[PDB]
Amino acid sequence: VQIVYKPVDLSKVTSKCGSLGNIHHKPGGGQVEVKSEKLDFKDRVQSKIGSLDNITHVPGGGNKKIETHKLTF
Amino acid sequence: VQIVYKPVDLSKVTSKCGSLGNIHHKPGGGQVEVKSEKLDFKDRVQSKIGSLDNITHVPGGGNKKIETHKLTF
Amino acid sequence: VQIVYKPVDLSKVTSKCGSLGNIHHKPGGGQVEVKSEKLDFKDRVQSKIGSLDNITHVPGGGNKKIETHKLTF
Amino acid sequence: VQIVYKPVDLSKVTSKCGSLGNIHHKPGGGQVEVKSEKLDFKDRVQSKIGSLDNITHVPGGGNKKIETHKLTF
Amino acid sequence: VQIVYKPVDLSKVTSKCGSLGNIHHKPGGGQVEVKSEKLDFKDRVQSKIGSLDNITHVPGGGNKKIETHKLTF
Amino acid sequence: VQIVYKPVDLSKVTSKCGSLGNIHHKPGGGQVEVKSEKLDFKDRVQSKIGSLDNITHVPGGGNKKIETHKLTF
Amino acid sequence: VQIVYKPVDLSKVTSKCGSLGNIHHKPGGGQVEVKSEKLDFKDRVQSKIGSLDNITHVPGGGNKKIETHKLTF
Amino acid sequence: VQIVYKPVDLSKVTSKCGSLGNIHHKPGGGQVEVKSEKLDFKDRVQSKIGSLDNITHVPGGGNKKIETHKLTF
Amino acid sequence: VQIVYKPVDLSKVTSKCGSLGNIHHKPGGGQVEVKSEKLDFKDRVQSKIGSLDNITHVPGGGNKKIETHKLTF
Amino acid sequence: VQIVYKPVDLSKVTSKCGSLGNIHHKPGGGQVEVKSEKLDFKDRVQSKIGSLDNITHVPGGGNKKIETHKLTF
Amino acid sequence: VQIVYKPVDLSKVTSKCGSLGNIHHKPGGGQVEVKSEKLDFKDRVQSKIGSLDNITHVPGGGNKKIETHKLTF
Amino acid sequence: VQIVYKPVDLSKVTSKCGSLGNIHHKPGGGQVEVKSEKLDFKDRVQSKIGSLDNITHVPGGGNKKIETHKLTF
Amino acid sequence: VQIVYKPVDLSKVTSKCGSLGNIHHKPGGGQVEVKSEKLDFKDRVQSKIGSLDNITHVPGGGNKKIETHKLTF
Amino acid sequence: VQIVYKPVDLSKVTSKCGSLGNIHHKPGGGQVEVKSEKLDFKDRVQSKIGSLDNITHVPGGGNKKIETHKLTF
Amino acid sequence: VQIVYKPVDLSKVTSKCGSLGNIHHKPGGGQVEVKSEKLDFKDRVQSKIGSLDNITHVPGGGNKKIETHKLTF
Amino acid sequence: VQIVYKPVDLSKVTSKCGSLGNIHHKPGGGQVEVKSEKLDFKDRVQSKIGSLDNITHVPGGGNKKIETHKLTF
Amino acid sequence: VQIVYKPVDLSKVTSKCGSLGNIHHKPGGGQVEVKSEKLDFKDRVQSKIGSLDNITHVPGGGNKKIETHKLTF
Amino acid sequence: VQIVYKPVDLSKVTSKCGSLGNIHHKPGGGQVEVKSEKLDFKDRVQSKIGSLDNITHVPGGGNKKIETHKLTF
Amino acid sequence: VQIVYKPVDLSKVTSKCGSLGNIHHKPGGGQVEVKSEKLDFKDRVQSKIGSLDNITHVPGGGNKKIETHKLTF
Amino acid sequence: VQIVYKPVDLSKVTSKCGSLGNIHHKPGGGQVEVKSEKLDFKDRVQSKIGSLDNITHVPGGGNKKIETHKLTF
Amino acid sequence: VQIVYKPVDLSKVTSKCGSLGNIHHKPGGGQVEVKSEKLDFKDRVQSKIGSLDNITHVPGGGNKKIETHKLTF
Amino acid sequence: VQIVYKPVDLSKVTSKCGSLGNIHHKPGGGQVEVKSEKLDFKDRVQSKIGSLDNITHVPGGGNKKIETHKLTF
Amino acid sequence: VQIVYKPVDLSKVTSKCGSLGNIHHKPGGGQVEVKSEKLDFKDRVQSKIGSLDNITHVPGGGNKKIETHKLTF
Ligand SMILES: FCCC1CCN(c2ccn3c(n2)nc2ccccc23)CC1
Ligand SMILES: FCCC1CCN(c2ccn3c(n2)nc2ccccc23)CC1
Ligand SMILES: FCCC1CCN(c2ccn3c(n2)nc2ccccc23)CC1
Ligand SMILES: FCCC1CCN(c2ccn3c(n2)nc2ccccc23)CC1
Ligand SMILES: FCCC1CCN(c2ccn3c(n2)nc2ccccc23)CC1
Ligand SMILES: FCCC1CCN(c2ccn3c(n2)nc2ccccc23)CC1
Ligand SMILES: FCCC1CCN(c2ccn3c(n2)nc2ccccc23)CC1
Ligand SMILES: FCCC1CCN(c2ccn3c(n2)nc2ccccc23)CC1
Ligand SMILES: FCCC1CCN(c2ccn3c(n2)nc2ccccc23)CC1
Ligand SMILES: FCCC1CCN(c2ccn3c(n2)nc2ccccc23)CC1
Ligand SMILES: FCCC1CCN(c2ccn3c(n2)nc2ccccc23)CC1
Ligand SMILES: FCCC1CCN(c2ccn3c(n2)nc2ccccc23)CC1
Ligand SMILES: FCCC1CCN(c2ccn3c(n2)nc2ccccc23)CC1
Ligand SMILES: FCCC1CCN(c2ccn3c(n2)nc2ccccc23)CC1
Ligand SMILES: FCCC1CCN(c2ccn3c(n2)nc2ccccc23)CC1
Ligand SMILES: FCCC1CCN(c2ccn3c(n2)nc2ccccc23)CC1
Repeated sequence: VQIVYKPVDLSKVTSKCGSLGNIHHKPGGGQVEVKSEKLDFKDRVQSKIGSLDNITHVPGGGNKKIETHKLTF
Repeated sequence: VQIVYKPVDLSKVTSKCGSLGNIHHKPGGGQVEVKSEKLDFKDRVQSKIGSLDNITHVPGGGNKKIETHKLTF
Repeated sequence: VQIVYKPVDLSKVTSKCGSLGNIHHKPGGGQVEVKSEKLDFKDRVQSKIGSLDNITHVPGGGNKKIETHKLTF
Repeated sequence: VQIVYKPVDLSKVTSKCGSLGNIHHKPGGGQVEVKSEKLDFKDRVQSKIGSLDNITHVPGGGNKKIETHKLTF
Repeated sequence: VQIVYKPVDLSKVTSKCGSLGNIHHKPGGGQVEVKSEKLDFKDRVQSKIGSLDNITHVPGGGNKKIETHKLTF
Repeated sequence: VQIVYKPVDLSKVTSKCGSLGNIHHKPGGGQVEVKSEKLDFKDRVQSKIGSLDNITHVPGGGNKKIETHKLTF
Repeated sequence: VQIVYKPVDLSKVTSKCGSLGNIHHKPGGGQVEVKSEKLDFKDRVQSKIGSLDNITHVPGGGNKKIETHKLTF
Repeated sequence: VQIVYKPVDLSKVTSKCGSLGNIHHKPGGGQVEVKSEKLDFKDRVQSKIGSLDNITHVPGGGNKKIETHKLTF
Repeated sequence: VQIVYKPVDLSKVTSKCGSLGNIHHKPGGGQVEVKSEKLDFKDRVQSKIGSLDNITHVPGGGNKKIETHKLTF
Repeated sequence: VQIVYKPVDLSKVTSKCGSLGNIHHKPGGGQVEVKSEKLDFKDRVQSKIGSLDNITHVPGGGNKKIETHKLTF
Repeated sequence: VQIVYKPVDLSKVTSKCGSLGNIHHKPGGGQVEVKSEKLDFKDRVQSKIGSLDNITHVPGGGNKKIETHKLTF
Repeated sequence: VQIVYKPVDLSKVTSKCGSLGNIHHKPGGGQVEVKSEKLDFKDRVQSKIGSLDNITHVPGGGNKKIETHKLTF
Repeated sequence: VQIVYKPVDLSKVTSKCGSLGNIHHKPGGGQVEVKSEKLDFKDRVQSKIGSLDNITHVPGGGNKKIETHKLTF
Repeated sequence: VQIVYKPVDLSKVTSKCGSLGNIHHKPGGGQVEVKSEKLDFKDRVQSKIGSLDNITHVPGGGNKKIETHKLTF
Repeated sequence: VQIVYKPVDLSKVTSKCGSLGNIHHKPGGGQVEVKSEKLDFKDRVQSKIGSLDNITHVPGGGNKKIETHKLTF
Repeated sequence: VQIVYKPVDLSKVTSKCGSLGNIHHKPGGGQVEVKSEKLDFKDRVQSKIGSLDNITHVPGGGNKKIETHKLTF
Repeated sequence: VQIVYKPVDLSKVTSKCGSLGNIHHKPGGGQVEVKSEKLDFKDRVQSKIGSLDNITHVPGGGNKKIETHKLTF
Repeated sequence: VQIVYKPVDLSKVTSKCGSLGNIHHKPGGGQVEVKSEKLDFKDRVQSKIGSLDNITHVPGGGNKKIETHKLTF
Repeated sequence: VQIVYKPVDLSKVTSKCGSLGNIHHKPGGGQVEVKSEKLDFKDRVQSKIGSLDNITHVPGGGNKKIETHKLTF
Repeated sequence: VQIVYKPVDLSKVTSKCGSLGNIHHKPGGGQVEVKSEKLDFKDRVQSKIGSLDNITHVPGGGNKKIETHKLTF
Repeated sequence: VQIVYKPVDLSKVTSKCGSLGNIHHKPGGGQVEVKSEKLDFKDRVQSKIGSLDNITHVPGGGNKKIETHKLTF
Repeated sequence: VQIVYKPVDLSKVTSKCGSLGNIHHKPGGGQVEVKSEKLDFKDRVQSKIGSLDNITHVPGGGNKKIETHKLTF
Repeated sequence: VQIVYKPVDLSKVTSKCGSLGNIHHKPGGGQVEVKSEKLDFKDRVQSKIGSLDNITHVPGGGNKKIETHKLTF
């Protein structure tokens, strides 16, 4: 039995910008209320219970390249 | 038995912009109310219970290239 | 038995823009109410129970290229 | 037995724009009410129970190219 | 037995625009009410129970090219 | 036995526009009420129970090209 | 046995427009009421129970080209 | 039995920007309230119960390249 | 039995920027309240109960390259 | 039995910036209150109960390269 | 049985910056209150109960390269 | 000259009801448009130009008694 | 000259009700548009230009008694 | 000359109710637009230009008694 | 000349209620827009230009008694 | 000349209630926009330009008695 | 000339209530925008330009008695 | 000439209540924006330009008695 | 000439309450922005330009009695 | 000429309360911004420009009695 | 000429309370920004420019009695 | 000419309280910024420019009695 | 000419309290910044420029009685 695995990749994820500019993020605070009694979490459970979050993500150049090579017998 | 795997990729995910400009995000805070009794989470469960979230994602250049190579016997 | 797998790809996902401009996002906060008793989640379940979320996604250049190569015996 | 797999692709998903312009998103907050008793989720179930969400997606250049190569024996 | 698979593709999904212009989205918040007792979800079920959502998708250049190559024995 | 599969495609899905213009979307919020008791969903069921949604999709250049190549033995 | 499959396609789905213009969408919110008791969904069933939705789809250039190549033995 | 695994990658995730500009993040503090009785967490569970968080992520140049090579016998 | 594992990688995750600029982060302090009785955490559980956190991450040049090589017998 | 493991990597995670600029972080102190009775932590549990934290991370040049080589018999 | 393990790495995590600039961090002191009764910690548990912490991390040049080589029999 | 004015009134405007009951008012929002150029109002003029009004007047007991006594010389 | 004015009134405007009941007012928001150029109001003029108003007046007991006594020489 | 003015009034505007009940007012927000150029108001003019108002007046006991005594020479 | 003015009033504006009950006022926020150029107000003019107001007036016992005694020579 | 002014008043504006009850006021925030150029106000003019106001007036016992005695020569 | 002014008043504005109850006021924050150029106010002018105000007036016992005695020669 | 002024008043503005109860006021912060150029105020002008105010006035016993005695020659 | 002024007043503004109760005021901080150029105030002008104020006025017993006696020659 | 001024007042502004109770005032800090150029104040002008103020006025017994006696020749 | 001025006052502004109770004032610090150029104040002008003030006024017994006696010739 | 001025006052501003109780004032420090250029103050002008002040005024017994006697010729 | 001035006052401003109790004042330090260039103060001007002050005024018995007697010729 013979196996060959030679994937070739040559990619350019380019990102050119002159100038983003004046970005404003002025949220008004709200109100959040959560009421529970019992929590039982197991086996890779990620939770977010009760949140008032503000994020201003302004990256000059945003590029994500994902490659998942796999091989099984 | 013989196997060959030589996928060739040559791609340019280009992104050109002169200038984004004046971006404004001025939300007014609302109200959220959640009421529960029991929670039972298992086996890769991700939850978001109660949220008032504001996000201003302004990346100059947004490009995501996903490649999933697989091979099984 | 002989197998050959040589897919060739050469693609340019171009994106040219002069200037986005003045983008405004001024939402008025509403009201959300959720009432439950019992939750039982399992086996790759993602939930969003109760949310008042505002997002302003303004990426200069948006391009996503997905390739899923597979091969099984 | 002999197998050959040489798909050739050469595509340009072009996107040219001079300037988007003045985009405004001014929603008025409404009201949402959800009432349940029991939830039982399993086996790749994604839910959204109770939401008042506003999104302003303004990407300069929007282009998604999907290719799903498969081969089975 | 002999098999050959050489599909050739050469396509240009062009998109040219001078300027989008002044786009306005000013919805008035309504009211939504959902009342249930029991939920039982399984095996690739995605639900949206109770929503008041506003989206302003204004991408300069919108082009999606889908190719699904398959081959089975 | 011999098999040949060489489909050739060369297509240009062009889209030219000078300027979209002033687009306005000013809906008045209505009222929605849904009342149920039991839900039992299985095997690739996607539902939308209770919604008051407004969308303003204004892409400069809208072009989708779908190709589904298949081959079975 | 011999098989040949060489379909040739060369098509231009052109779309030229000078300027769309002033498009207005001003709906008045109505009222919707749905009343049920039991729901049992299975095997690729997609439902929309209770909706008051407004959409303003104004793409400069709308062109969709679908090709379904098939071959079976 | 023979196995070969020589994947070649040569990719440039470029990110060019002239100047980001004046970015402002002025959120108004809201209110969050969470009430529970018992918590039972196990086996890779990460939770966030009660949060009012503001983040201003402005990286000049944002590029993440992920490669997951795997091989099993 | 013979095994070879020679993956070659040559990638440049470049990030060029002229000058970020004047970045301001002026949040207004809110209020957070969490009330529980018993906590039982085990087996790789990370929690964040009660937080009012502000972060201004402004790295000139942000680039993360992840490679996970694996091999099992 | 023979095994070879010679992965070659040659990557440059470059980060060039002219000058970050005037970065300001002026948060207003909020209020946090957490109330519990009993805590029982075990087996790699990291918690953060009650926090009002401000961080201004401004590194000139941010680049993290992670490589996880593994091999098992 | 023979085993070879010769991974070669040659990477330059460069970070160039002209001058960071005037960075200001002027937080306003808030208030934090935590109330508990009993704590029981064991087996690699790190906790942070009650904190009002301010950090200004401004390193000229931030670059972390992690390599985890492993080999087991 | 002699004048006498002694009007005697003794009236009971009774209103008895056991229970009104379940009264529902669920109008569907219409559309109104008024276009004018000049308005000139004087000397006890009350106007209502442009209205979409809903009123649910349910008074338990409705009784109005009007008496206009007058006398002139 | 002699004048006498002795009007006697003895009236009971009674209103008895056991219980009003469940009154519901669920209007759907419409749309109103008014366009004018010049307004000139004088001398006891009350106007209402542009209104979308909902009122639910449910007074237990509604009784108004008006008496206008006058006398002139 | 002689004048006498002795009006006698003895009235009971009674209002009895057992219990109003469950009153609900759930309007859906509409849209109002008013456009003018010049306004000139004088001499006891009260105006309401542009309004979306909701009122729920539920007074237990509503009774207004008006008496206007006048006398002139 | 002789004048006498002895109006006698003896009135009981009674208001009895057992219990109002559960009153709910859940309006959905609409949208209001007013556009003018010049305003000239004089001589007892009260205006309300642009309003989205919600009022829930629930007074236990509502009774207003107005008496306007006048006398002139 | 002789003048007499002896108006006698003896009135009881009673208001009895057992218990108001559970009153809820949950409005959803809308949006208001007013645009003017010049304002000229004089001589007892009270204005309200631009308002989104919510009031919950629940006085146990509401009774206003107005008496305007006047006399002129 | 002789003048007499002896108005007698004996009034009881009573207000009895057992218990108001659970009153809730949970408004959702909206958005207000006012734009003007010049303001010229004189001679007893009170204005309110731009307001988002919430008031919960719950006085146990509300009674206002106004008497305006006047006399002129 | 003779003048007499002996107005007699004997009034009891009573207010009895057993217990107000649980009153809650949880508004969600909105957003207000006012833009002007010149202000010219004179001669008893009180203004409120730009306000987001919340008031919870809960006085046990609210009673205001106003008497304005006047006399002129 | 003779003048007499002997107004007699005997009034009891009573206020009785058993116990107010649990009053809560939990507003969510909004956002206010005011922009002007010139201010010119004179002659008894009181202004409030820019305010985000919260007040919880809970006086046990609220009673204000105003008497304005006047006399002129 | 003779003048007499003997106004008699005998009033009891009583205020009785058993116990106020648990009063809570937990506002969330918002954001205020005021921008002006020139201020010119004269002749009894009191201003408040820029304020984020919280007051909890809880006086046991609130009673203000104002009397303004005047007399002029 | 003769003048007499003998106003008699005998008033008891009583205030009785059993016990105020547990009063809490926990505001969250906001943010205030004021920007001006020139200030010119004269002739009894009191100003407050820029303030974030919290006051908890809890006086057991609050009673203010104001009397302004005046007399002029 | 004769003048008499004998105003008699006999008033008891009583204030009785059993015990105030547990009063807490826990504000969270905010942020204040004021920017000016020139200040010119004259003729009884009191100003407060820039303040973050907390006051807890809890006087057992608060009573202020003001009397302003005046007399002029 | 004769003048008499014999105002008699006999007032008791009483203040009785059993015990104030546990009063706590725990403010969190904020931040204040004031920036000016020139100050010119004259003629009874008192200013407070830049202050972060905390005061806990708890006087057992607070009573201020002000009397301003005046007389002029
Ligand atoms: F289960 C706990 C972890 C989950 C929930 C929290 N995360 C996110 C991530 C992104 N978004 C988001 N939430 N809400 C969003 C609203 C609009 C746009 C993007 C949004 C991470 C995943
Ligand atoms: F089942 C939970 C996940 C589902 C439901 C939520 N998602 C979406 C995505 C898109 N849209 C949407 N909802 N509503 C829409 C209305 C108009 C236009 C687009 C819309 C993701 C899929
Ligand atoms: F089952 C849960 C996931 C489903 C339902 C939600 N999604 C969508 C997507 C698009 N639209 C939509 N809903 N409603 C629409 C109305 C008009 C136009 C487009 C619309 C995603 C699929
Ligand atoms: F369990 C006790 C040890 C834990 C908790 C404390 N640590 C940290 C570390 C980083 N961050 C953080 N906390 N909070 C953050 C908020 C924003 C951004 C970064 C933040 C170390 C890990
Ligand atoms: F000119 C400005 C003042 C006018 C117009 C507004 N008012 C009203 C009052 C009552 N109704 C009404 N409008 N429309 C109605 C429709 C049905 C039933 C009753 C209605 C007060 C008087
Ligand atoms: F000119 C400015 C003042 C006018 C107009 C506004 N007012 C009102 C009052 C009552 N109603 C009303 N408008 N519209 C209504 C619709 C149905 C029922 C009652 C209604 C007060 C008078
Ligand atoms: F000109 C500025 C002052 C005017 C207009 C505003 N006021 C009101 C008062 C009452 N209502 C009202 N408006 N609209 C209403 C709709 C339905 C029912 C009652 C209504 C006070 C008078
Ligand atoms: F001109 C500036 C002063 C005017 C306008 C503002 N005021 C009010 C008062 C009462 N209402 C009202 N507006 N709108 C209303 C809608 C429904 C019911 C009652 C209403 C006070 C008078
Ligand atoms: F001109 C500046 C002063 C005016 C306007 C502000 N005031 C008010 C007072 C009462 N209300 C009101 N506005 N709007 C209202 C809506 C519904 C019910 C009552 C309302 C005081 C008078
Ligand atoms: F011109 C500057 C002074 C004016 C305006 C501010 N004041 C008020 C007073 C009361 N209310 C109000 N505004 N808005 C309100 C809304 C609903 C109910 C009551 C309301 C005092 C008078
Ligand atoms: F011109 C500067 C002085 C004016 C404006 C500020 N004042 C007030 C007073 C009371 N209220 C108010 N504003 N807004 C309110 C909203 C609802 C209820 C009551 C309200 C005092 C008078
Ligand atoms: F011009 C500078 C002096 C003026 C403005 C500041 N003052 C006040 C006083 C009372 N209130 C208020 N403002 N805003 C309020 C909102 C709701 C209720 C009461 C309110 C004192 C008078
Ligand atoms: F011009 C500088 C002096 C003025 C302004 C400052 N003062 C006040 C006084 C009282 N309040 C207030 N401001 N704001 C308030 C908000 C709600 C309730 C009461 C309020 C004193 C007078
Ligand atoms: F011009 C400089 C002197 C002025 C301003 C400062 N003073 C005050 C006094 C009282 N308050 C206040 N400010 N702000 C307040 C907010 C709520 C309640 C009461 C308040 C004294 C007068
Ligand atoms: F101009 C310089 C002298 C002025 C300003 C400083 N003083 C004060 C006095 C009282 N208060 C105050 N400031 N701010 C306050 C906030 C809330 C309550 C009371 C307050 C004395 C007068
Ligand atoms: F101009 C320099 C002298 C002035 C300013 C300083 N003084 C004060 C006095 C009292 N207070 C105050 N400042 N700030 C306060 C805040 C809250 C309550 C009371 C306060 C004395 C007068």
